[PDB]
Amino acid sequence: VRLTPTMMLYSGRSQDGSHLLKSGRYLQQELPVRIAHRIKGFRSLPFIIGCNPTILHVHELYIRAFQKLTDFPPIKDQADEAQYCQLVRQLLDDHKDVVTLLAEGLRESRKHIEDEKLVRYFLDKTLTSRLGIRMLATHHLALHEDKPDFVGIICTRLSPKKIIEKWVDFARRLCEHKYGNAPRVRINGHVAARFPFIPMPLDYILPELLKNAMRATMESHLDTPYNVPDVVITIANNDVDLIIRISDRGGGIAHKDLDRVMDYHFTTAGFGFGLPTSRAYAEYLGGSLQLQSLQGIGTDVYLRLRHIDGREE
Ligand SMILES: Nc1ncnc2c1ncn2[C@@H]1O[C@H](COP(=O)(O)OP(=O)(O)OP(O)(O)=S)[C@@H](O)[C@H]1O
Ligand SMILES: [Cl-]
Ligand SMILES: [Cl-]
Ligand SMILES: [Cl-]
Ligand SMILES: [Cl-]
Ligand SMILES: [Cl-]
Ligand SMILES: [K+]
Ligand SMILES: [Mg+2]
Repeated sequence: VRLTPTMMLYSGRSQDGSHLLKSGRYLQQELPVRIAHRIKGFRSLPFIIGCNPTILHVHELYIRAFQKLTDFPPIKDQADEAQYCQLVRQLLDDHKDVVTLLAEGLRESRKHIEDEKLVRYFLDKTLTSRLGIRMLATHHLALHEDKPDFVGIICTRLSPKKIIEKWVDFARRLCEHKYGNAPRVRINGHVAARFPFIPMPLDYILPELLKNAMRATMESHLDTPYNVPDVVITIANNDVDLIIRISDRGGGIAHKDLDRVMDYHFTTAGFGFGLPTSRAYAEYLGGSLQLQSLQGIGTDVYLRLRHIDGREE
């Protein structure tokens, strides 16, 4: 039963299906509290901003969620838990565009309020807590299915190389679609490591970073699109954390942009959420995301995620 931070993912002791109820009760008496926290966040948001239409729309969904959830009777038996899963599925789907919506509604309205680092704390705080929720929720639902090397959304023997490769193809295509080509990606270091880990966070961060790296390479090699420098990913696996370094030769982050690439909405393009979102996720989970810019050569991005709750290897 691994946690992070005030949340916990249960290791299912199957049989009677008892865990299903233990987990469901937990989930059922967690989501609401947390949703409530988000409602306070909307309530304290600057008036000008909170007044924007889509910000209101999201604000409304959140209240609705709190209500539907609150109106759900306490889980007593399987049939309850089961219908709960139906509700959780629904909310999740209802809130699938929340991030886009926020990005949109907030883009204009933030250039109005007094405190600038204020919008950031809100986004940091809202997006992370959402990740936490969807994890907790997807995990519970997951405890119903039975995939191999998985207990909920917790993979028991995750391969960094494999998951890195999944998103490489994903991004390579996206890139190839836009430029007619994409950089090859070489992976080195602990390429055979396998350990318990939760792919979700990686499923959001890796593609964002690969996208950045690949776009950078192409926009900096407009004369030889058919031949661009490789992206090199290095996996470092130790007892404390998993470190994934993504090095490109795409010209780096200009000195003039360094202090901005981490701000929500900043972008030299694709609304500028990739980096600030990924950093929040990493830190939320107990890791970090750091940049090393070599202006004129390329960038090195270091993703660091902590291990389960043991010294994985
Ligand atoms: N590897 C990189 N090399 C060069 N510049 C980069 C790199 N990664 C990010 N940047 C710059 O930092 C800015 C912020 O990037 P992100 O926050 O990832 O947003 P974005 O890529 O503009 O848009 P999204 O992620 O698709 S919304 C980018 O617009 C680039 O100017
Ligand atoms: Cl929360
Ligand atoms: Cl309201
Ligand atoms: Cl009730
Ligand atoms: Cl792209
Ligand atoms: Cl090695
Ligand atoms: K940005
Ligand atoms: Mg990006």
